[PDB]
Amino acid sequence: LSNKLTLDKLDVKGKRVVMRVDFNVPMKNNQITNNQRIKAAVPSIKFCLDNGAKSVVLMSHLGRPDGVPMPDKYSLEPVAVELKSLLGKDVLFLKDCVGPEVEKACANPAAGSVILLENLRFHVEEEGKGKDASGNKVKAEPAKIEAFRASLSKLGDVYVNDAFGTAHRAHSSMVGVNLPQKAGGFLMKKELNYFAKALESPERPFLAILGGAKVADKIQLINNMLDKVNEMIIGGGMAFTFLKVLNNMEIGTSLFDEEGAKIVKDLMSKAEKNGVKITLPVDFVTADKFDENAKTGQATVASGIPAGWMGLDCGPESSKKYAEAVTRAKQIVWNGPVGVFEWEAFARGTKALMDEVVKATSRGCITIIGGEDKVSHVSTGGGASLELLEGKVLPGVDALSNI
Ligand SMILES: Nc1ncnc2c1ncn2[C@@H]1O[C@H](COP(=O)(O)OP(=O)(O)O)[C@@H](O)[C@H]1O
Repeated sequence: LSNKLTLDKLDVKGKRVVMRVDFNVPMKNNQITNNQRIKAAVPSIKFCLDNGAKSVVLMSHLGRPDGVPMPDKYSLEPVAVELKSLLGKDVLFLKDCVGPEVEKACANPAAGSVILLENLRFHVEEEGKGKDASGNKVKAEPAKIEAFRASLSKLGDVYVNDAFGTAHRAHSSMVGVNLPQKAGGFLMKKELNYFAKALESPERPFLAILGGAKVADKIQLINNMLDKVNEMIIGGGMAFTFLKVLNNMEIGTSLFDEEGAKIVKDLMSKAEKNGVKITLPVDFVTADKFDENAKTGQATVASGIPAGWMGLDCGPESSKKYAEAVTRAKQIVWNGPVGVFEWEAFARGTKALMDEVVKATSRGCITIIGGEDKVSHVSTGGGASLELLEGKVLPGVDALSNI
C-alpha cells in the first residue's frame, strides 16, 4: 500500500477532478447532525482548488437507498449546503450523478467550480445490486453497470478516491472510474501510510488488540495477524469461546461459537509456533440479560460465569494484564471493542484500554484504531481496515494508480 499515487503528487492544474468522497453524514429529518465527514474532505477539495483544478466533481453516497432514487429521504442536497459554508465557495448541486445532462454540466465547467452530484446509491449500478419498494432484491444489468461507469468517467480528467471506507467493495465509483491517473485523496493517504507501516515494518513489539462479538468471522483476521504481531489481546464476546475451550471455563449465556470453538487450539497452536504472547481476559463484568439496563455482576475465570448471566465487559484484573501488554508495545493495532461499550455499564474495559493506548501514544507508541487526536490514527472505514488486517486486496485501493 506504499506505492499508490496520492493527490499531493497529482497534477490538477486546469483539470477536471472527479473525487469520490465519504459524505455519509448522520442525518435527522434531512438535517446533518455531525458534519465531521464533510470537514474531513475539505483539505483534498481545497488542495485541488488552490492548485488550479478546473472543477472538482464530488460523488458520494448517503444512507440506505439500495439502488432506488429517494430524493426526499437520502438526498445529498443538504450536504451541498453544509459544504458551501465549510468551503466558503458555491457548490453546485446536480439532481443526478450520471446521464447526458450531468455530463453536459460537467463537460467544461466555469473554472474553479465545485459540483456535488446526487447520491450514487440511487442507482443499482453503483453497488451492482439493490432492492425495490416491496424490498425484493434485484440485480443490476451488466451492460448498464458498464454505461454507469462510462458516464462517471465522463465527468473529470483525473480521479481521486478519498473514500477508504468504501475501498473494500468493487463498486462503480471505486473501480469503474476509467481515467489515466487515479490517486488517493488525503484521507486515503493517511490510511495507506499507517496500515502499510503496521503490515510491512511495524515497530516492535507489535501488539494486536482484537475484540468484537463473533469468533467465526474473525478466523482469517486472527490467523493473518498471528503472522505479524508479537502480542495479541483477545477480547469482547470472542474471548468466551477461547476460555471455555482452553480452560474449561463456565461461560453462562455468554456468546459461544460452536464452529469457532473447534479451531481455538489451532490458533493458539500457531501463536506458540510464532512466539506470539496471547493475553486473554481473567475477569469480567457480567449481565443478567443482553440489555443496556441489565443487573451487573462480577466473575473471574476461576469462579466462572453463573447460570443465566453473560460477560459483556472485562474486569479490573483483565485491564491490568491488557495494560501490561500495552506498556510493552511499540506499535498497536486495535480492531473491535473489548466489551459492549455502547452501554455505559459495560464500557469501562474499553475506555480504560483506550486510556492506556492514549498514554502509550504519549510515550511514542504508534497507535492505530479501526473503524482521536490522542492516538496516531483513527481509521475512516471499519469493514475496509478489517479486510486489510485479514490480508485481503481492497478493490478501490488496488484500482488506484501506482508510483
Ligand atoms: N462480551 C461481549 N458480549 C457480547 N457482545 C460484545 C461483547 N463485547 C463486545 N461486543 C459487541 O460486539 C460488537 C462488535 O463486534 P464485531 O464482530 O466487531 O461486529 P461489527 O461487524 O459490528 O464490527 C460491538 O458492538 C460490541 O458491543
